[PDB]
Amino acid sequence: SGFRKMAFPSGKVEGCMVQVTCGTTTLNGLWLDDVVYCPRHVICTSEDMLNPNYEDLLIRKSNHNFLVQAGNVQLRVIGHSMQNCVLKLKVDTANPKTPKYKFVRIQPGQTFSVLACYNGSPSGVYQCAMRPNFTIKGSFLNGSCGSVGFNIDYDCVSFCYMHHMELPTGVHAGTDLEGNFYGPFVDRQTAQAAGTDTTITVNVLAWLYAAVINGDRWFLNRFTTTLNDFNLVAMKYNYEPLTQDHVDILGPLSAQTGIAVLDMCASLKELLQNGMNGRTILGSALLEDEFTPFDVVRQCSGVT
Amino acid sequence: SGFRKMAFPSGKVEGCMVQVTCGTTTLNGLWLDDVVYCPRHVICTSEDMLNPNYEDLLIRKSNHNFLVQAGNVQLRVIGHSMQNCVLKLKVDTANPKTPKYKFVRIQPGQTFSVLACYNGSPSGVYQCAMRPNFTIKGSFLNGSCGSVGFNIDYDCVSFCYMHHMELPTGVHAGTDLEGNFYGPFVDRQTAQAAGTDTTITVNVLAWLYAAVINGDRWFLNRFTTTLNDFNLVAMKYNYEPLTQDHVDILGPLSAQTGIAVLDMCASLKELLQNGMNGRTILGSALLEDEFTPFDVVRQCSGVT
Ligand SMILES: CC1CCN(C(=O)Cn2nnc3ccccc32)CC1
Ligand SMILES: CC1CCN(C(=O)Cn2nnc3ccccc32)CC1
Repeated sequence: SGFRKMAFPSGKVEGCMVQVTCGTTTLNGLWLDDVVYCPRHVICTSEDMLNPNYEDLLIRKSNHNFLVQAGNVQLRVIGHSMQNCVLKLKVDTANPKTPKYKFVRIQPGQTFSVLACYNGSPSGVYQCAMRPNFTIKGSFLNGSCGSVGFNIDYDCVSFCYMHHMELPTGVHAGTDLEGNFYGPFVDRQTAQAAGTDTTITVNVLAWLYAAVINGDRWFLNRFTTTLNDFNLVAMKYNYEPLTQDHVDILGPLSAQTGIAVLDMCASLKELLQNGMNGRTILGSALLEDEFTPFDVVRQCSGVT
Repeated sequence: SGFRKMAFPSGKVEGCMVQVTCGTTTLNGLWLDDVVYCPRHVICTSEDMLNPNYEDLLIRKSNHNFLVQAGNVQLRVIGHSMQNCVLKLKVDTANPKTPKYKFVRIQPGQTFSVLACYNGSPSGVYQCAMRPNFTIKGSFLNGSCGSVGFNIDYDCVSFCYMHHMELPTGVHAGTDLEGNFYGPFVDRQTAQAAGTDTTITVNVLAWLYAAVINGDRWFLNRFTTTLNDFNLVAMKYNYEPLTQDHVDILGPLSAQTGIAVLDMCASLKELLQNGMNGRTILGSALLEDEFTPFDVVRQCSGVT
C-alpha cells in the first residue's frame, strides 16, 4: 500500500549522459550507439538565441568544434548533422552502456521520467506529464538542456523528450528524439505563450482508482453519470473531454475495484462541484493528473 | 525554474540490488563489497512472522539455505550473521558495481530516495522523508522488503533505510543498514500503532523559500513573528517546534531571497490560520514538508 509519484530507475539513462560543448555553450547530450543527440541551440551564443538561423550558424562549425566528454574522457567526433531541432554527433566509439532503446513521440496526457543533468552529470530524477498544451512542468536550470524524458518497459528504454527551453512563464518545452518540438514552440528566445493547461481527466480517474485501491474511499458517492453529462462538467472545469477510449483504458482499474468507470466519473463530478472540503486524497489536497491508468496498474502490481 | 519532488539518480543503487530467497520467502538484498544485507525476516514462513524467535529460526539455516541471485547469476554464500534486524550474507565475490558508500542513521525530518525493488529488480524511484513518528509514507507491495533508502553526495551513496514492514495503517517501517529500526517498531506481524504524524516545520519553510525562488509569492505577508509566538501556533497545528538550529539551517535561503526566517514563519502562521483559500503553492494545495533546506538549495543550484 501507499502511492507515490514514482519515476523509472534512471541507471540505464545515466549511462548515456554526456557533456556537449560548442564554443562557449555547454549542455547535455544523449550517447546511444555511436551517436550523441543534443539540442541544436548548443551552436548558439546568448545573442544568437534571440533570432537564430541554425543552418547559417551550423556552417561555421566543424566536427572538432563539438567537444563531447563522457565522464572524464573525450569522444572523437567524426560527423555531425542537424535533424529538425537536434544535432546528431557521430562519434568513433559506440557507447558500451547503450541500453535497448526506442525513440517515441508521446501524446499529451502521457507521463515519463526526466533525468535532470548538468555538464553531462545527473542531478536527479522525477516523474512528469506532457501537458495538453504540450508544455511540461519540470525543474530545469540553465545548463539542463539535453536532459531527457523516458519510459522503461522491462529492458527497453523509450526516450520521448529532450529538454530545450523554458518559456517566460516558467514552464518547459522540448522535442522528441527526432528533434521535433512538442506543440508549437520554436527554439528561439522569443516570448511564446502556452495555451490552456487543462486537466488530464483519464489520469485523475486512474488516480481516484489508485486511491480506492490504497484505502482512501471518502469521495465515493451514491451517484452515476453519462459520458455526455460528465463532459459538460469537465468543460466547465477545464478538464479534457473523456471518451470511450479513456473508459476502455480504465477497464482493468474498474474491474479490480468493482467501481464502474461512470460511477467514478460521478465521484469526480461531485469533487469538481463541491471541492475537497479541506480533506485529502492520497496525501494531496488537489486532484492529481500525472498518473496514467498504466502507471496506476504498474505501481499497484510491482512491474520491474 | 520549476520545483519537483526529485529523487537522486538510482543507477549506483541499482547495481547493488540482488534477490534473496530463504525457504519459501523471497525479498531484496543489498550487495556491497562481499556482503549482502537483507531483512532478517527472510528466514520466516508466513506463520513464523506472527511471533518469531529469530535466533531460534536462524539455527535451522545454513549458508546454502540463502539463495542469492544477482541478475541471472547465483552468488556463493560463504557466511551468515544476524546484526540486529538485518542479515549479513558473506558471499565469495565482491560486487564489481559497489559504489563509494556509507551507512548513516538519519534523523526524523530528513529526506531520502527509495529504489522500490521486487525479486532483486528495480521498479521505481521516489523521494520521501523519515516522519517525526519514525514511519515513512512509501509505496511498497509484498516482496518490496530489502528495498533501500539513500542519499548521494557527489560519488558517495549514504544508505539510510532498508524496508522491513507495513503497519496495519498502511505506513511503512524499517531499519538503518545496521539493522536497527527507526522508531519503536519490531519485525513482528503484530498491530503496532504509529504516533502523531506531525508536520516538519523547517521543511515547510524551506519549501516556502523554494516557492519564492520560483515565482510563487502570493502568501508573503506584511507580518513578522518570534520563535515562541510561532511555536504556539505550530503546537496548535501539530507542527514540529522550530528551534534556532532550524533558523540557522534556513540562513542561505533567507539570504538568497532577502526574506528573514521569522518573516517566513509569519507567512506560514497566516497560512496555517487562514488556509490556502483554494490557491496553490508550487502546484500543491497543502503545505509540503518533504523537502529539507539542503534539498531546496541542491535543486535550486543544480548539484550533480
Ligand atoms: C533557443 C534558446 C531559448 C532559451 N533557452 C532556454 O530556455 C534554456 N533553458 N532551458 N531550461 C532552462 C531553465 C532556466 C534557464 C534557461 C533554461 C536557451 C535556448
Ligand atoms: C515480520 C513481518 C511483518 C509483516 N511484513 C510486512 O509488512 C512486509 N511488507 N513490507 N511492505 C509491505 C507492503 C505490503 C504487504 C506486505 C509488506 C513481513 C515481515
